[PDB]
Amino acid sequence: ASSTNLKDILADLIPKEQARIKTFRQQHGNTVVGQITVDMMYGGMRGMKGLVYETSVLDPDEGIRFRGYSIPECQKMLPKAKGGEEPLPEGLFWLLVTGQIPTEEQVSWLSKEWAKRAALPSHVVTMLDNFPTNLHPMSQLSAAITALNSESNFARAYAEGIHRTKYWELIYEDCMDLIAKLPCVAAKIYRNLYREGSSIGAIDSKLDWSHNFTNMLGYTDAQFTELMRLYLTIHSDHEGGNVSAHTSHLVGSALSDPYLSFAAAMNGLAGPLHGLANQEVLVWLTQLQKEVGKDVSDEKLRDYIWNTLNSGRVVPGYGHAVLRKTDPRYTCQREFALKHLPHDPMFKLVAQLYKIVPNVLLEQGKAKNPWPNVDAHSGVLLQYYGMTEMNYYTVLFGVSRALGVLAQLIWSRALGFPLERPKSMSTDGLIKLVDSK
Amino acid sequence: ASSTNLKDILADLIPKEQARIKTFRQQHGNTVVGQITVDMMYGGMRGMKGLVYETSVLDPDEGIRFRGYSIPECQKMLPKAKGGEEPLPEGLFWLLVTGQIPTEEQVSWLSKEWAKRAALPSHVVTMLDNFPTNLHPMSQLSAAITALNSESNFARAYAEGIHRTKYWELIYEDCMDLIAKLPCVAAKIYRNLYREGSSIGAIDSKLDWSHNFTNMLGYTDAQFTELMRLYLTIHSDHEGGNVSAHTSHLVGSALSDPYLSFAAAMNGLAGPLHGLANQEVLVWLTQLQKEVGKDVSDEKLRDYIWNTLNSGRVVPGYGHAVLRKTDPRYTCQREFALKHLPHDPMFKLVAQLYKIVPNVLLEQGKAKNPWPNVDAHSGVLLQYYGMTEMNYYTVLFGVSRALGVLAQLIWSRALGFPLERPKSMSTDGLIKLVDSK
Ligand SMILES: [Cl-]
Ligand SMILES: [Cl-]
Repeated sequence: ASSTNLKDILADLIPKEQARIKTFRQQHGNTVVGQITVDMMYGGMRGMKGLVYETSVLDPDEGIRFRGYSIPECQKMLPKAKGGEEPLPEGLFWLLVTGQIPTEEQVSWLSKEWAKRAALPSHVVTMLDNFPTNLHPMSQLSAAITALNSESNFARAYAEGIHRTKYWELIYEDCMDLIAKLPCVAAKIYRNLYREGSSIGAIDSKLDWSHNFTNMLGYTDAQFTELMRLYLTIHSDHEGGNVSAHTSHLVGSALSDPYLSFAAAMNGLAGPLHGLANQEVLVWLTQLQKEVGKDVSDEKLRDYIWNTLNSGRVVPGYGHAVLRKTDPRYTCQREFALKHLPHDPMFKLVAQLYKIVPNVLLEQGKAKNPWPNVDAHSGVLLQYYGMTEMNYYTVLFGVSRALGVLAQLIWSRALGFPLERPKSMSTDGLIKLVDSK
Repeated sequence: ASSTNLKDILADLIPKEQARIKTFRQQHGNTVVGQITVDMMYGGMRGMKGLVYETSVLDPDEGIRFRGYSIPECQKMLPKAKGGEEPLPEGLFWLLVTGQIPTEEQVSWLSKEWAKRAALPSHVVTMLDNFPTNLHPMSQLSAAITALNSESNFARAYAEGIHRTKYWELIYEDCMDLIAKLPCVAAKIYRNLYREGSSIGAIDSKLDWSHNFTNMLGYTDAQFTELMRLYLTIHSDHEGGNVSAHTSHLVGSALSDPYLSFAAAMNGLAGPLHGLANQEVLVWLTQLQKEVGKDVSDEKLRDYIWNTLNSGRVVPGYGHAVLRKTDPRYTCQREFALKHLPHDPMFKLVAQLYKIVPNVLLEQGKAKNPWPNVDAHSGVLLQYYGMTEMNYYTVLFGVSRALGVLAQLIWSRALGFPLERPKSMSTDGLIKLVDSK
């Protein structure tokens, strides 16, 4: 079929993957991987191996891996814009879908595809323009994505009857269309809330996805576009157990189309326990710089931190239960800042905390692995380029996370994963059960 | 505090329930209730005891129970409208929230409360009126519910900081407000799609929820209002493992407010594997009546069915894996039809299938428990009163299911249930794992 066509490459991979899972399940489907306890059921399935998600896996020693590749390896190998040095999100998506590193010519193809499919129907433009400024940007995003399901071709084809084995084909189309549209929707929200409802302008079919997005947002700094490339790539996926991904997976399994699956996933991302870490850190940093001042000594910063731990408070963005070192997504952003904004005062604070915090967390003993995550670094970077509207920052996370959750959604359907339908129990039934047990 | 105030009654129950779970978990939290196998992970958690959901439990011998009470018992004991004989959904909600059967005076209070809170902001009315007729009614519903989260008082209070132990209080308020609003939203959708965008009119504060809903829909038959009461009560809840309920539970656990949780749940309900059983049956019945005609003999119907099973097809609405008898939600609707529309031709067919199908399924041996479910009866009833717009039927299911999923959501938050966050694995990691295992 095609070297550069993603869909031809996918069609060739899928049957070989079906056959490999079938023979694995034939010898080991009955193999016990864990026990369920009462505490796990009350505890939000904490520590329960419950689903198969193919695109990304956490390595406790190396950080999140994308189809086997660590972040450093991705930065190295994935194609960059011309004149750029940050990896294009297009190439990340290719890798997640195929397991393979795309050539420059495959990535260039994918940029064009996304530009060609980027169109919004008039009812969605009209809806966005009529929303009030007190409707949160993530609610605006989800509702507009729900309203685009009028454009789903899977929804249409399923109603006309199609064979199970062919679902993935139209799923693939709808996912490609949704990704293409996302930056248009997100930029209309940004401009309507924060730039007096000015026009997002036109798509340029020779640019990459991120560049079209930053144009439509109204930004002109070439290095902001480089930041956006990096940012969208590194927030793209993080296993399937997080609420945004699991929500897409669960709604997807009912054969709701990608529009509906993704909007549902954005409603979970909007939750304060999933979507707000970047903002929480930036607010704390802001408070901190006010308290201690602009050229604080290492000693005086260390005191502040100790005073804070010995007050039952925590340092946001620091500490993990599993990963044994600094998140490499934190390190990526560090290096960017060292090249492009090393003299910024809020970055200097973020760098100074990186020097000092980890050791203070050890003196306290408590926190197991006292290293920072991706959210400890992202706000100060956005802020520097003038993207200061913190309520909006979860929208960017969402546009990124689409790449991961939709790449998986194609494979959930290719492999014929069934409806997700665990069994619930009430407190009374558990009590009855452990007494008969 | 109050006899008739639901919130005072709830406040008194919650600490006693907290203490009972804490002491149960203290002696049995480590008690193993199941094993996880490879097949369960590929199989959408099939047969995995994974969450605690308090409001409803399936009895394999008696059907779904609401806080311990079977459906027959509910019909008996729950208050009816004056002059009516079908249970008010208000009393069902009371039972789900409290575990207790409300008095007539408590139900009357709850009717008034819901009328008092029923208001839509102008941006939502404007949004609904501008949607095109090709946007599916469930997409319209979800997007309008997402857009109402501007009215969430939990969202507001959480941002201002509130104590964990007090979440349930504002959750309760938002749930009460959402239930109050649901019929307004749903009736605007109905009228805009199917009655030329005519007005839904005003709420009457002396009527019950269902009566206000059927008024706003444009219906005037007193027996349609009785049907609506029954329908909304019996579709209200069915454990937590179904996609709509589990989706609300999962999004909820991130501390997304009820608006966002419920809209996400409607995106899962809209999936063809969850939300379309009523319609599938009615379409099949329609085809059947055309094939065999209006006064078909028992013999000729039996032949048709056999010809259909011996052709690798199935009879929709019949057969269960667990419940060992006819769904009592099917039986409820049967009796209604016997009193109010026993001479309707499509009901006669539905009754004739009930006489004949179960035995033909046994001759085939195959289907384990050859009895009908709630979805085998609901369409012909809607159809009879002139509610013929099949795309809309999932909206009614949604308005009903709110009662169940929101009653639980209050208790998820009262009891401090954490984030839901199972662990995912890729095919490669499972392979690696069973080889080290
Ligand atoms: Cl995440
Ligand atoms: Cl259900």
